[PDB]
Amino acid sequence: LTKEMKASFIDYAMSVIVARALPDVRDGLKPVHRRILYGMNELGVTPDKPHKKSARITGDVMGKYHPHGDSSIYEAMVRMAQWWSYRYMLVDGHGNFGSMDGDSAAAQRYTEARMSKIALEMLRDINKNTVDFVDNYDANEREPLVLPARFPNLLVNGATGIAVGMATNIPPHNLGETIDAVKLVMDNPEVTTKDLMEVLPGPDFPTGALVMGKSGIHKAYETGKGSIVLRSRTEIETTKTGRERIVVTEFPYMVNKTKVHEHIVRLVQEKRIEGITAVRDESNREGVRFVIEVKRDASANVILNNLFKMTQMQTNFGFNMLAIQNGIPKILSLRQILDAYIEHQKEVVVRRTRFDKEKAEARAHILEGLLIALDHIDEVIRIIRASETDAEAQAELMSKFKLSERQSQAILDMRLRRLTGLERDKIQSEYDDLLALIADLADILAKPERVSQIIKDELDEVKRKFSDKRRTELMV
Amino acid sequence: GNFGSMDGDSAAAQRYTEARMSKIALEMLRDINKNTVDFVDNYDANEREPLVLPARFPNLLVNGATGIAVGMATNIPPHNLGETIDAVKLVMDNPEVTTKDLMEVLPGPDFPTGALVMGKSGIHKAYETGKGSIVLRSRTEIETTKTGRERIVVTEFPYMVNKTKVHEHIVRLVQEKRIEGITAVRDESNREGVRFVIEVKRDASANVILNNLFKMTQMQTNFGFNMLAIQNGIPKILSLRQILDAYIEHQKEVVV
Amino acid sequence: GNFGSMDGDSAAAQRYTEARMSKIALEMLRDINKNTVDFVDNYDANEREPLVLPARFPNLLVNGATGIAVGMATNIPPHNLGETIDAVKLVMDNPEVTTKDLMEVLPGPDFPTGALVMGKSGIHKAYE
DNA sequence: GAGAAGAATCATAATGGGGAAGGCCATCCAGCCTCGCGTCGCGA
DNA sequence: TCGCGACGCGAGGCTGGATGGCCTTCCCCATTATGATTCTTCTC
Repeated sequence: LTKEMKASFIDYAMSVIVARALPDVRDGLKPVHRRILYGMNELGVTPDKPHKKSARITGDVMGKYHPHGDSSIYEAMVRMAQWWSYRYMLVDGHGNFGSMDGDSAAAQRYTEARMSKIALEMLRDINKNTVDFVDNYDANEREPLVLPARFPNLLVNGATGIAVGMATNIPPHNLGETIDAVKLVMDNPEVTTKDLMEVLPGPDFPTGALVMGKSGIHKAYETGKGSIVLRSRTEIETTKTGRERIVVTEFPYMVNKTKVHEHIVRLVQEKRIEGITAVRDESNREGVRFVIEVKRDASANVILNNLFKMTQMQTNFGFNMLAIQNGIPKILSLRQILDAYIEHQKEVVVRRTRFDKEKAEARAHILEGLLIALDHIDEVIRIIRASETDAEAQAELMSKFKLSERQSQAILDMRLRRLTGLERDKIQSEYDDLLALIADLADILAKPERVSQIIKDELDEVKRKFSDKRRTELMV
Repeated sequence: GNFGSMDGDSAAAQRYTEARMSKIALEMLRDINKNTVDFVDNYDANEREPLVLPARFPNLLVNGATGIAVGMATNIPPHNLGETIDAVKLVMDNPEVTTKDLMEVLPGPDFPTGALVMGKSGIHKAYETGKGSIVLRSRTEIETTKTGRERIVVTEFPYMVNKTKVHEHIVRLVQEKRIEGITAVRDESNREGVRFVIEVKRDASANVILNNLFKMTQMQTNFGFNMLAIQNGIPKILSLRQILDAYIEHQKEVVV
Repeated sequence: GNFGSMDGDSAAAQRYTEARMSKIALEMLRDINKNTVDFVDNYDANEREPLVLPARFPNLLVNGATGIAVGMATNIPPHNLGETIDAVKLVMDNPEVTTKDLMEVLPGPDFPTGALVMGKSGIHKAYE
């Protein structure tokens, strides 16, 4: 009764939290977005072909699952097109998406998008039985609960959760810095937090800010709790008539210019400094030109500290930094993200190795049958002439030599083009090649460090392909 | 008009009662000139009514009977007609044949839906003495999808079965929590051909579930016989020979 | 379309779902320009949804409610509207009236079929 | 004268049959995915 | 040279939604019988 009500409470709370709160540690990818990328990979249409303008994709998404609104699925599409909010990059698109401005793109299917470049190598190896699957409620198609990865996007894109019990802030980071962190933890299981300070000088943004504190960053990467400073960029230049002109490019994150400017107008117009009727905040299609000019007989820095007291040019940005794994939430630190991603990639690589051994040893068994057929042929021909049935021919071949049923029938699959001797040598050559590759994979399976070397290989692949610098200029 | 197909809705539109007959009464009876049957008189005892229905045909042997709750119970289970004609004509040209050699001519007792029959000991008992229940199963198959999921697909059922009452009993078995694996209980497009599908998740041993169907559910049929005859008022009981014997001597008197 | 009148046949023709509304929402709510109610945002937290339904009208007091099996049970039995308007306006112009003198204004709890009501002790208990 | 009761005549209502309007069901059309087959590639 | 296997492309088939045709139910109209009221009839 009340225990069953508690069971309903527990199970339904798990349903809501695993539905729309923080995703798994293993991916950092929410299942809405997971199914977006899975169905867009299963569109099959390459990003090389010009990216499409349709709600047919989202119609197949809603055929895959019924939410409490596919407008929310389109919101997920658009929020993954928010490069100014969520970093590089998940949408190859063309249509209206705006900026961090207060933009409303009601043109839903009229936007264009398809697969993105990072998604291509990000979600390979589906054909290698790497990830498990579950059936939908529609009992017709399957879906994976997690994904294979080529980086911890956990660190690449942060989290802005909701307070089902409590929300979660997770800051973004840099590509190559994360690669160096992976290499560091790979080479040493004995790293420190100063090591993390080295390979990660600090969390960054697609826009940029200033984070002056140090021990808040320290408690952030250790305890998982703490708040930081997000500060706008400040440039003090000289007006030709003597005004301390303020140029602003960076901002605190999730801070529109519009309502901040309106409250600045209000604070001017509530019996305060009114001679600052100089707000040249435009031309922001080349960058950000947020320029004011402080009036005469007034210093810029006092108005700067007053707008920092307005909590919009300098903001205490907190961090909750929680996660979901094994059905439980967790307070975060590193060597957890790190070791989790490491052992996940270990799973992926080793299971890929097992599947490749499956294909290779199956084809090796085939070429065994091929070479044993191509040893002695004409006696088999003449005994086939003493038969009239492929079942009789199968029994004859079982009397002749040791084969499989598949092997016997594949040897039956031989026209007269198969009756040469050069192709015997070719099958023998690829047979020895395949045996060498099988022995290579077996020796790799008897090698722990070789897995890490393959991880280094894929890291160097994506590092030659792409890199990124710290656009977020942070002084401490 | 309006009847209801086979699912518990006997449509009784007495206003819409518009019909004809079939062409088999032309084989049944033609006694216009035929001095056959006595008559009984009704309205101040004037107008005829025949005693019996003579024929040239043991069709209504093969039809089946429903006379149960009056005193004791009896019925007539049905066969089909062709091998009936065969075995009858063999008795005609050969008046000294045996039973089981005509069981070589006679298949099992038939049903219009098309029933799976197993066992012949009850056949041995009931062709002789007309008593006993036999086991009957529905044409039921396991079918694989494009995904590898399995499906229990039935085609028909044995005699006196509702789709819908058994469907409610399936929904019971769901909420009774005494059977597992079952996911979809669906039924569509049934008027081009009867198609009811149960669909079950993987890792469930679906053939064991079919065994559980034909153990506990009403899909299994224990169909019993009772052919306790009446020959000129007094109650009797007949073998399959004696029925056709009385038929023979009736045809004798008919044609004479 | 197809509904079933009052005898246990809830006709659910989802294909035939063709309708309009009534003219009473024009009395219910007109908050276009009317700064009344906070909003909550849904699809990646964007689009509005109002918290409550303001009105000028206690009509839905007089409608009746069905909220039972969630925690504990409750309902709202219905009245009619005219003497409701009467007793309300009497409380409006007279903020210090008594209960039973408005029971003089208020008849029994009403029903759409038309019910024979006997007794008033339960009326005395349930209006309180 | 006067008063009451009975038979006959007129009007009203109900039953059945036929006509018309709208609703539900099946069929077809197009789009997308899967299978098979052909061209290419590898080895002696 | 020669043979087999694998990937990509085209064609076919199936599903859902919309549209049209025909069937059934209710209402109305006329005919016939019953009830009531009026005129005539009876007795001191």
